[PDB]
Amino acid sequence: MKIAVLPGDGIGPEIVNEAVKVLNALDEKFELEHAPVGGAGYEASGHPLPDATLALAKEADAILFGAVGDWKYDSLERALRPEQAILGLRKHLELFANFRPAICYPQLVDASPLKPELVAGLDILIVRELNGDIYFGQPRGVRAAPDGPFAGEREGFDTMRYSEPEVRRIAHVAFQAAQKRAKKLLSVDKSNVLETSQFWRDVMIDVSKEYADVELSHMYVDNAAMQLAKAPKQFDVIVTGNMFGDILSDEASMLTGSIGMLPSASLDKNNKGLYEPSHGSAPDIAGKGIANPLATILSAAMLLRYSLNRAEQADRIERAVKTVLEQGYRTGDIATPGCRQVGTAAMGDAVVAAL
Amino acid sequence: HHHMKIAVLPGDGIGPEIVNEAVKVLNALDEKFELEHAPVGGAGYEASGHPLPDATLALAKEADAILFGAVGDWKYDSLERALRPEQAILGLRKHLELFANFRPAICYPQLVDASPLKPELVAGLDILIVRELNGDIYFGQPRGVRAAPDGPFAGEREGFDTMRYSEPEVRRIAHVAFQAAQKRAKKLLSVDKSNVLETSQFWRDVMIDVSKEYADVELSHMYVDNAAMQLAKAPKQFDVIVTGNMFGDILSDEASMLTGSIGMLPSASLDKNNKGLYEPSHGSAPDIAGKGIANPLATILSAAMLLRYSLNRAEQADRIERAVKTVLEQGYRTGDIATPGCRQVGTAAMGDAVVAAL
Ligand SMILES: [Mg+2]
Ligand SMILES: [Mg+2]
Repeated sequence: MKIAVLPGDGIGPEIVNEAVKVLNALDEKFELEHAPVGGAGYEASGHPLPDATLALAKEADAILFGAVGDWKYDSLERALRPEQAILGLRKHLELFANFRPAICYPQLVDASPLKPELVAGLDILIVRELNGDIYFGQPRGVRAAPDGPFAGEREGFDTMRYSEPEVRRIAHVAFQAAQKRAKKLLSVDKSNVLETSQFWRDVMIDVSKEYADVELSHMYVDNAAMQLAKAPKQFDVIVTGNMFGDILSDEASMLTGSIGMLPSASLDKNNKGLYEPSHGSAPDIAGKGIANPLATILSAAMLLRYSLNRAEQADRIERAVKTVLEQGYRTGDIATPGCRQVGTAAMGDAVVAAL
Repeated sequence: HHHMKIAVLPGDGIGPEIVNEAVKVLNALDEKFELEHAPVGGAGYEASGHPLPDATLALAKEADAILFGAVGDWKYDSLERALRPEQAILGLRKHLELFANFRPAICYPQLVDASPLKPELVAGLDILIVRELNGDIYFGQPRGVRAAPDGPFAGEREGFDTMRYSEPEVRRIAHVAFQAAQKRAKKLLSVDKSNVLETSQFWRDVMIDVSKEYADVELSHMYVDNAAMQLAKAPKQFDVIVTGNMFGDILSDEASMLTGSIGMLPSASLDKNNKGLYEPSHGSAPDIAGKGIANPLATILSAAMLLRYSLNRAEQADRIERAVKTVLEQGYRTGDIATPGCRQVGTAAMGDAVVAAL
């Protein structure tokens, strides 16, 4: 079982080093191999996704990814910027199914901007389509406007599009997730205005015929933004497109109060996945030894459960995280009154000790 | 001896009920205004066979600003689509070139428990979202369903829409938002997805070009995902936010929910000269139409926006806004915002309380 470890930039190495520490403390023998990605990829060989790094990711059974991006690299030309690595891995490896848990941990309820009764016990799952939508749709660019009242003027444009098989495959994923949970699926679109969205909804309804045991509901993205804020525990699984899922997953993450706890998984048709913290880069603390590693460690638990058929090992990691939280360990971002405040490495050590 | 002229378009159902109270508050002020009424919506249909009678449009064009109630009712829902009351909203925006949708997010401390947020995050909120209303993916061509013309799924059934914004479209919404920021705390946040969308990078570049005419306003940028997070975390961090049609729809709705009383919220649609149509954000309520219980506060607050943003009359706007704050302090509530121990009143008695607090 081969894992490609792609730590990235800034806090990425710091946090991934702790996930690797946790993986190495398990009974099982993994083949871990590291490769540069993001700014580190540019520094090593002039591209955020070096050919050799992509090749390693393709060969592996799963990918454990840190975070990319730093101030140092913001000046590079757009195509060589660190963030292009994430997009390239998703595209080249056909990782179309993104899973974003939003969980509020009992020790950390007060961190939420919501009144505590709205978030205590929150555990919902957003499924985000990751390979299509307006984020990739052609054509796109800047042009002279070809028509309308502003014909001839400079105009920026992108094309939103979704084909039948693209909606079908992410629908099935989302229904399968709902079957294993509370058997409730909400599909989010903007079908009262967008043709792409009505098409999405039609396909979702067609797929729903195959899952008579799952209650399908639909909601417009504007109303979903409202309803996540009002009462996020009304939902269980939510499925939506690339763009709307980017916005809603991030909203849901913030409503938990602690984005440093939340992992992300991006999977292909065979459940090979890239597993990463959901939170992204943190240039203000990068390299200072204080970033929360728990999202990244929990992403390694997801990796074991969903790609490497090691659910018992995933269970052990998740139990160890619960235990360290109950023992009072907190990194700076989740510090609570009277806690044992620790940096990244000492947090990792606490998790290992609780395995 | 020159008076400003306000076109008053009450509409249907609750529309006349709430607008009567905004007119009452305007008339209680010291300065005289020329308030001229005209029918719109179903009332326009009853008078002239169209939801936007020619004479109503002419009055709106002639006037310095427009105060609009709400249109729509069950009795008009059987009309053919083009004559339905709600068409008037679209007609006015199109004909008057009202492209900037002003959507305040305000939270009164007396009503803070209706917010899902911890009260310290939201009590006394007063931020402004300026949403481009006329363009974006919501209207862009081409769009529809087709066989995919290219790509890895070529030949498959595919739905599609086109996001597009031209230079004049972004430039005009930038000017309006920058000018709003000057009438507030001189901070403007532009929201886009410029890391991914070509439309958004273009938007950002035009916003920056415009910003060079407003050196006194601090411009910053934020991605729409991040803004969705930050509105939930700490909405008080903002002053004015400007964004496109679609992102503004989502973010303004999110913000409206975070205030907890979507029913108190005023709205406006402005042109390039800051002439605006001012209306409560809520629209029709056929269930309570004519029953004298609708909350007029959003409409009264819309009349305050009218004075501030269209008529260069910020001190009068402040006086109205202070009066609303006062009646809430005094314990007045309409049925929609009733709190334990309150003085519960209908529309007219709420209007009377605001007049008394001026
Ligand atoms: Mg995001
Ligand atoms: Mg909306």
